[PDB]
Amino acid sequence: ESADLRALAKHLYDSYIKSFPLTKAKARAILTGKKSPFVIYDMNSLMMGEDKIKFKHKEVAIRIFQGCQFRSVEAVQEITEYAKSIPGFVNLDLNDQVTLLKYGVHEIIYTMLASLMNKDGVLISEGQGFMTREFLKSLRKPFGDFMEPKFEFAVKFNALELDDSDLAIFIAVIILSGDRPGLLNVKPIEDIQDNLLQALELQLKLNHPESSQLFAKLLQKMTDLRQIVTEHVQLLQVIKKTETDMSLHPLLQEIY
Amino acid sequence: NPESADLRALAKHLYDSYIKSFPLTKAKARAILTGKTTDKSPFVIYDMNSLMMGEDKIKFKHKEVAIRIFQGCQFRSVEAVQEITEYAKSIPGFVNLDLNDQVTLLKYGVHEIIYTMLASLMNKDGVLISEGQGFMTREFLKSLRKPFGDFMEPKFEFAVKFNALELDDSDLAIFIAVIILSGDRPGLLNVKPIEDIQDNLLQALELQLKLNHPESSQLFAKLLQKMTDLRQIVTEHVQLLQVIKKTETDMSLHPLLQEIYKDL
Ligand SMILES: CCCOc1ccc(C(=O)NS(=O)(=O)c2ccccc2)cc1CNC(=O)c1ccc(-c2ncccn2)cc1
Ligand SMILES: CCCOc1ccc(C(=O)NS(=O)(=O)c2ccccc2)cc1CNC(=O)c1ccc(-c2ncccn2)cc1
Repeated sequence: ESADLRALAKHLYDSYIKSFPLTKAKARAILTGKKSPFVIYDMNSLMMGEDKIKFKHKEVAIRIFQGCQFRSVEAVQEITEYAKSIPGFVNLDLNDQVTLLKYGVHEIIYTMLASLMNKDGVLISEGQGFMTREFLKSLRKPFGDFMEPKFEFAVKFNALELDDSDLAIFIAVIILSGDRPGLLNVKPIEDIQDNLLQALELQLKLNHPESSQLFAKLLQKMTDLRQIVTEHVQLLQVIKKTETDMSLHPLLQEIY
Repeated sequence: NPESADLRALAKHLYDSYIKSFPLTKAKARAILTGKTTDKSPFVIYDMNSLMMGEDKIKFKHKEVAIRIFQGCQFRSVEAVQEITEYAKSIPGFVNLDLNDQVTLLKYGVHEIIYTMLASLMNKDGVLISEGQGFMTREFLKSLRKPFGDFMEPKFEFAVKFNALELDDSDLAIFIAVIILSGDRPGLLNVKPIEDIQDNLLQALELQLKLNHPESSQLFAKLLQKMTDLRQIVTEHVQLLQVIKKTETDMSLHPLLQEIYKDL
C-alpha cells in the first residue's frame, strides 16, 4: 500500500516543479552564495534596482507594497494550477474548489515565501534581486512591520530543513483543508487530505529518518501560518482605513 | 519495542497523573451527559427561574445574572489553572526547566488546556458545571445580555468538532502534556530542552492513538490540527475580555487570570 503513497508523492513533486519556476533548491543556491542578484539595502540601491532589473511588480513604501501584491496575484494562478493536479481535486464540487483556493492561497504564499527568505532578506524578481530584512523593516509605519512577521515565521519554518519534494505534499495538505468556511461537501476533501497526510508522513520518514517527529512539527506550523494570515489581513485593513495614496486605477484595483 | 515500551510507560504515567490532578474526567462527564443513570442526574439551568433554583439545589464552591455567571466561569478557570499547574509538574522534565520558562509555558498553555478540557464537559445542548451537579444550556448562555451572550458560543463550536474525534482521558492526558511543552511560546529562554521533551511526548501520543484508535485514520494528524482551532478561540476570548473591562468598569477580574492575559 506504500507504493501508492510513493506514487502520489512523486506525482505531486513533478507537478510542483512544473507549476513553480523558482524551486527551493534553486533559491537556496542563490541565497547562500553558491551571477549574484542585485541587492537592495537602502533607498538608493532601491532606485537603481528598479532602473536595472525593472519590475512589473509614487512613494517608495507604497510602490514596494504594490509590487508584493502583483507577485501574490501571479502566485495565486500558479497555486491554482498546482491544485488542479492534486488527485481528486477537480472532482470536487466547483464551489468547494473555489472555497479551498480562496482560503488556502495565503497560507501557501507564506509557506513558499519562506523558501525565498533567510534571516537577512528575501529574493524578489524570480531571484534577480535580494531585498534586505533591515531595509524592509526601515519602511515608515505601518509598512515596516508588514514583511517582518513573515521573516520570523520563515526563520522558524526553514529550521525544519524541508526540501521541494516535502513541500509539494505539505502544500497539497494545506489546500485540502476541510475546515474552510462555506464548504458544501467536506467528506471527500478530508478523505483526500487524509491520503495526502499519509503520503507526507511517509515522505518525511524516508527523506529525514533522523528528524524525529518532523511530521508533527510541520503540522504544528499550520498554527503559525494561520496566525500570520489573519494578522496580515488586519494590516491590510489599516492600509484600507487610512492611506489615501493607495488608490490605483479603477481597473487595476479590480484585479486585486 | 524497547522504545515502544518506554513510550507506553510514559502514557501510563501521564494518564495516572491526569486522573490525580483533574477531579472530573471525560469518562465521568460522558456518564452524566448521556443520562443513563439515576444517581448522577444534573439539575438543569435553561432560564432565570431555573438559575434561581439552581442556586439552591447546587452547592457552588465560590448582583446581575450575567455577572454571577461570569464570575462563576472566572472562579472555575482559576481552579483549572491550579489543576493544570499541578498536572504540569508531573510531566517528566518539566520542573527541571528554567523557572522563567516553566512560568512562560503555563502562561500561554493554560487557556488552550482549559478549552480542551471544557469540551469534555460539553455537548451540542450545554455544559456541565459545579462538578457535574449542574448543566447549563447553550441557549440560556447565548441569551445572555451582550457581550456575555457570546462568550461561550465559540467554545461550544470548538467542542462539538473536537468531541467528534472521540478521544478518551488516556489520549487527552498526553495531548495536554504536548500543549504545555510548546517550544514556540513567546519569550522562551531555552527552547531546545522543551522541544526535546515535546518530541518524546509526541512519540507517546502517536503510539497511544494508534493503539487506542487503530481504525482512526490519521487521528494524530487531525488532533494536532485542532491546536489551530484552540489558538483562535483563545485569541477571540481575550479580545472579548478587553471589550468588557472598558464597558464594565465595576466588574472585577481575578489577578492570576489578569497576569495570564498580560501581553498575551
Ligand atoms: C513566491 C510567492 C510570492 O512572493 C511574495 C508574496 C507575498 C508577499 C506579501 O504578502 N507582501 S506584503 O506583506 O503585502 C508587503 C507590504 C509592504 C512591504 C513589504 C511587503 C511578498 C512576496 C515577495 N515580494 C516580492 O516578490 C516583491 C517585493 C518587492 C517588489 C518591488 N519593490 C520595489 C518596487 C517595485 N516592486 C517586487 C516584488
Ligand atoms: C475545566 C473546566 C472549565 O470550565 C470553564 C472554563 C472557562 C470558562 C470561560 O472562559 N467562560 S467565559 O467565556 O469567560 C463566559 C463568561 C460568561 C458567560 C459565558 C461564558 C467557562 C468554564 C465553564 N463554566 C463553569 O464551570 C461555570 C459556569 C457557571 C457558574 C455559575 N453560574 C451561575 C452562578 C454561579 N456560578 C459556575 C461555573
